[PDB]
Parts: sequence; structure tokens; C-alpha cells
Amino acid sequence: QDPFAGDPPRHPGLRVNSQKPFNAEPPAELLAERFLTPNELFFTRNHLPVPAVEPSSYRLRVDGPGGGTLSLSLAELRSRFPKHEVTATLQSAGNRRSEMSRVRPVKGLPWDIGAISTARWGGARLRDVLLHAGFPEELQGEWHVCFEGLDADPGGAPYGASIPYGRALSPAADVLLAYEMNGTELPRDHGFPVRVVVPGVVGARSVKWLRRVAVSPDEPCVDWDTPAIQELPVQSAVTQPRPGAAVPPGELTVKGYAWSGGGREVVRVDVSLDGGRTWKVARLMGDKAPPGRAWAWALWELTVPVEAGTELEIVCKAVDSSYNVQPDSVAPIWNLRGVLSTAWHRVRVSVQD
Amino acid sequence: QDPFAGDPPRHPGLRVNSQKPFNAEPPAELLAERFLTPNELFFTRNHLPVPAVEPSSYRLRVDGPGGGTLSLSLAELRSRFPKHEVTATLQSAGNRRSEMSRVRPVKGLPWDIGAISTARWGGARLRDVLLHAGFPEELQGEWHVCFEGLDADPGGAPYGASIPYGRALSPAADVLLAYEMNGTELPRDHGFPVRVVVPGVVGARSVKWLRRVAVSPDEPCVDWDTPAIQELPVQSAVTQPRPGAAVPPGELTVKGYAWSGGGREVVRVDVSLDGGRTWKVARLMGDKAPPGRAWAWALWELTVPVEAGTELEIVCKAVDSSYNVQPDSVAPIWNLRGVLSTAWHRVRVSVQD
Ligand SMILES: Nc1nc2c(c(=O)[nH]1)N[C@H]1C(S)=C(S)[C@@H](COP(=O)(O)O)O[C@H]1N2
Ligand SMILES: Nc1nc2c(c(=O)[nH]1)N[C@H]1C(S)=C(S)[C@@H](COP(=O)(O)O)O[C@H]1N2
Ligand code: MOM
Ligand code: MOM
Repeated sequence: QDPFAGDPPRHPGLRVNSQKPFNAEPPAELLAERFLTPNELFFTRNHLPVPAVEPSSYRLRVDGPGGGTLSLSLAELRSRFPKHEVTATLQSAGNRRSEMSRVRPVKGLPWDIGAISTARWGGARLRDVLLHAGFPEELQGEWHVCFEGLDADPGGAPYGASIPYGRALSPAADVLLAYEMNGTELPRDHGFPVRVVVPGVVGARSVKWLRRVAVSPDEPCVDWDTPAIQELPVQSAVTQPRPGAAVPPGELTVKGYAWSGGGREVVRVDVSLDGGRTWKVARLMGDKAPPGRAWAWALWELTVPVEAGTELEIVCKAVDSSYNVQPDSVAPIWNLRGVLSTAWHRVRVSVQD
Repeated sequence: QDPFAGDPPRHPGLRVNSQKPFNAEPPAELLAERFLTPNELFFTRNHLPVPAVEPSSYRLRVDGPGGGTLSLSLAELRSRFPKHEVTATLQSAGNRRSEMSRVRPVKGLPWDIGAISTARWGGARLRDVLLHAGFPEELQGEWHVCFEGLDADPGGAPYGASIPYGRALSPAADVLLAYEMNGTELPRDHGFPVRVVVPGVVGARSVKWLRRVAVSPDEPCVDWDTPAIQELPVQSAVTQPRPGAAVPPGELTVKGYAWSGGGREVVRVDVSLDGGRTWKVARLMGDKAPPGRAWAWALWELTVPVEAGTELEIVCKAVDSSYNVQPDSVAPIWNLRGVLSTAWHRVRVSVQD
């Protein structure tokens, strides 16, 4: 009777926004504690019940107008294409939706600051699979690559998303058919046995439980948005301390994350303790990625003296390697879907006497 | 842990398309057996958990630019406005979606032919409530009336829908704030204590568990579609016999329903037994409504001789009082959302030897 009966167990203490389907984020106090988010804490966004996949009979279908159909086993995907490792942060379009909900009610799961997580993904390059199928580096005209999941709507339509053909074929874009996550088998909640990972691009495009790759001209495989969000803008949030905390006087360590879409590196994080009147530069920690390939977040921290009996409004904002900035307030960027919530994050705390 | 824990019990033997949220239709064999669908069989379409409403503290808010705020109790809605009774058929936008799914996979609950049901609704006229609030018969410019339900998205947004101001204020449009269904209290699944009923218009606009009525100019209250389907076209379906049935030779009684949007009366139902090559006119049964106020379906039947050992393809189509017709096939009207499935219904049966 329960369509979600076969869903996997999860780590206790996740912040669960929806049980069926399962949508949850790590608690903020753990989010910035490790550069790579442990698989058990990695935020989970499921539209549907989690597919149960027998690994030996699993086949990935690859097709398209000038290709020729492949039916690839998991063994074949592991052995016939060189394995690549890409460290990439996935962020939901609705990350920080609850801050937008606070201004005016929205539609969608009220994610806090934790609909974002980072892993080292291992797999075959989509580029290598598509070239093997007979697709060329370049096609005359505008084309896309569509991905279908094994999870399907009751009406029949599988979860699907697409990316431009140029991104799918680019050596530098690092698009993976990932079968490995942080050194181990892809967990069920994260797309076992195979997912697409599209670095620098909204999480929605990294299709889990992959069943079909299809090449198609721009104008069947359907992207669920039926323009559509691809790259995301600059994002940052304070994960320590937490809203409403009472902190002891003396030194305070403020920590958080920052990230930008499209492989743009975070080059600076500014932190304020007085609601954005004065700023100090945070120390950044990251993987120092190649130019235009900064797929992973920067974790940041700043240790600052705080005075007994005062009130703090901690604010952070980031700048990327193309010198993009964040908007300063939520109200002007508000939208009914509560997506693209990237205004300066503000956290109010009191300093104890 | 379960957001649907407080949902009401339902009649067993409904065709359940979704348990949580609850979406179900009566079985086809019972659908056309009564002109008024029993409350327990009336199709149910819920987006969310069913609100639990204590009736004495319930208040309906009525507001808008040139109105002045009302807070109406259930007692007040029953006593201060003349009660009207309107027999109206509600039909889901996705009625007969499964036939569209068969052509090509769609998104949405795969309703069969039963996402349609008819009741005699009792309540206050929306027109009378709005006039009482100080709204005039006519407003200069384009305006709408928005309805919000007590059921809200996790992001905060209540279920909502709107109708043009002209329809809300028209004496002939029969828009009701209904507190009565087929002579009894509105059941929980059908909007207890108060729902809007918008006759002649897609079911989505008849907002259940009503909390707010708001008048607003065309360009806050949000219609969930964020043009939007209002009136529906001609519809018909065969409910007896059922697909795949083996019927005895001799006489066969074919039965079904027909309906058209906007208060347009069904004036004819044609029935074929040979896939649409030859047709006979069915006998119609209905409430013989006033011109332009045919809110309720027509039930139809035809008794025809059938020959032992033959194969039948039973088809029906209807014509309304404005001489609108149904399209003949699903493929040309197919759409990803699987709505407006109104092609000629075809049912294959075998005649026994
Ligand atoms: N097949 C499938 N792929 C999917 C989804 C889904 O529901 N089904 N959710 C998408 C969305 S909206 C997001 S944000 C990411 C989340 O990936 P994660 O659950 O591994 O964090 O998966 C994407 N890929
Ligand atoms: N508040 C509220 N009203 C609502 C809905 C809902 O989910 N919430 N569903 C709508 C839709 S899409 C339909 S088809 C009808 C169905 O009404 P019924 O469940 O009484 O048949 O209710 C409409 N009114
Ligand atoms: O819905 Mo996804 O981009 O979290
Ligand atoms: O979704 Mo409604 O018009 O059944």
C-alpha cells in the first residue's frame, strides 16, 4: 500500500523537510565541519520513491539521431571508460527557501541553509561515452543531451533533465556518469548505481538512477521543468554560530560556506558583525581548483573579539573569480517558487554578560 | 511523523490513484448509476493533508480594495444569506488522463474515466456575500476574485484559485459558498465546513476548506497555476460495459455520461458499436436546466442487439447546446500534463458465442 516501503534507511538527526518523498538536509552545525560532506549527511532531494536496482541486470541506454544505441552494464561503464574523479558541490535551486518564505509565503519545501553538499564523485566522463556512441565533438545547430531516471511519475513520465550538448562534450566541463561517491559505491538515496553529476550547475540536472542518455536537437526525453535554471549565482551562508545563540564574551569563531556556479571560484568572503556596516575578510579553505573548474565550495572562517552584553548581526557575502556579487536583501529577489535565494545571510546572536 | 495521520476514513472499493495525498475515483460500474453521486463515491482530489476544522471557531475572511473586511462564522453564513441549491458536476482537468498516458507518458495522476461526479450543493451565493461586503455589481477595469484554502504547501502558500469578477457577481453563474452536499454537511474530504463551487468550470477552481475570499485587479492571494483553464469543453465516456468484457449475445445496454463546460447543455450523444463507422442516438437523462445553466451532466443509455461471436468497439461522442463537438482521437490533443483528455471514448468488448 505504501509506494515508499522500499526506501533506504537514513542517518538519524537529519533535518527532514519531507518524509515521503524523502527530502532532508544535514544540520547546519555539521555542514561546514568537513570539506567533503559524509555520504550519510549529504542533503537528499527525491521527487519520488527510490528505485530498487539489481546491479547485474542494470543497463544504461544511450541513443540519439546520429549515434546508434548502446546498452551499457555497470561492469562495462567501470571497465571500458577511464575513471575520473571530480570534487563537486551540488546545490538545490531551493537552498535557503525558508528565508524567502519569511518575507512572503512560497511554494516548495522550506529548505534552510543546508540544501548543499560536496563530494568527490568517481565515474566515466559523459564526453567519453557519447564519443564512443559515435557522436562528434561538435554538431551543426543547437543540441541538448537529455537524462532520464528510473523513478517515474504515476502518469508514466520518468524524472528527467537536460544540458546543452556543448557542456556534455566539453573536456573541461567534467560531466560524469558517477558510480562512486566519496570513495564508495553510490548510495541508494544518491542514485545507485549511476547518476549524472553536472558540475557548476543546479542540482536538478544531476539525474539520479540513470536509465537513458539521449541526444536531441533544440526546439522523446522530457526535462521536468516543462529559460530553465542551469548555472547558479554566488551563494554564501553562516553555519556557526546559529540564530538565537548566546555566545560567551571573548573570541568568537564564525564559520560558513561559499560557492559560485559555472566553475567560478570564490575569491573573497566578507563578514560583518554589525548588520553590514563594517566588514572583515574571512580565511578561505578549498581545493584550489584549475581556472574555470572550481566546482567545489570554499569553507570559510573568521575569529573575532566580541564584547560582553552586546548584540550581533552576523552577515556574510562572497565574490567570485568573475567578480560577481550577491544581492543585499531577500525582498527584491523574492519569487513564488522560492528559488535562487542568495541574498546576504544574516544571523542574530547575543553575547553573554 | 505522518502529515496525513488526521485524514478522514474513506469508502472501501474506490479506485485510489494516490493515498497520501488522497486522490481517488468511484469505480466506473457505479459512476452512471445515479444522477447525484453519493457523497462517499464522489471523486476526491486533494493536493495536501485534509484540514481539521473546529466548526464554532472557523471564520471566513472576506477582503479587497473597495470592500472592508468581513469575518464570517459558519452560523452567520447559514443564517445571514439566503440558501441556494445548485446541482453541479465537478470534473478534474486530468479526467481520462490514463488514455493520454497510453499514447505517450505524461506527468500527473493517471485518472481513468471517473474523475467527475455530480452533487446538489447547498450554500450562500458568493454574489450575495460580496455585495454585502460593499463590492458593486460592476467594476471599471478587469478584476478577479481569489480563494484560499486552509491547506497550505510546506513553503507556506495556501492552495488557491481565482475566477473573473464577472462570474463571481453574476446571478446566473450560480457560484456558491457551499456548506451542504447532497442534503448533508459537507464531508471533510470535500471541504468541510465551506467550499467554493464554481459551476461549469474546471474542478481546480472550486476551492475546498475556504479561509479567504479576496477581490483583486488583474495584472496577496495566489492561484496555484503560477491562460489558466476555466471552462471545460464537451466530454463523454462509456461506463457500461467495461473494456475487455465478454457480453452475452442478444440485447446489450450501453451506458455512460456526457457534459459540457460553461453551463452548455448536452443535446445529443451518438453511440457506435463498430469503431465509429455507424452511429445511433442515445437516450438522455438529466435535470433539464435553464438555458446557459446546465451545470450537471447528462446520463445516457442505448440498448442495442448484438450478434454472437462478434467484436465490438463501442464509441461515444456528445454535442452541446452551442453545437460544440469532441475531437475524434487522443494523439493530436496529447499534452505533457495529460489534461483536457476529451477525444472520443472507445471501449472494446467481445460478444460470447
Ligand atoms: N532521477 C532523479 N534524479 C534527481 C532527482 C529526482 O527526484 N530523481 N532530484 C534532483 C534534484 S531537484 C536535486 S537538487 C538533486 C539532489 O541530489 P542528492 O539527492 O544526491 O543531493 O538530484 C536531482 N536528480
Ligand atoms: N483547498 C483545496 N481546494 C481544492 C483542491 C485542494 O487540493 N485544496 N483540489 C482542487 C481540484 S484540482 C479539484 S479537481 C477539486 C476536486 O473536488 P472534490 O475533491 O470535492 O471532488 O477540488 C479543488 N479544490
Ligand atoms: O529541487 Mo533541486 O535543484 O533541490
Ligand atoms: O486537479 Mo483538478 O482540476 O482534479
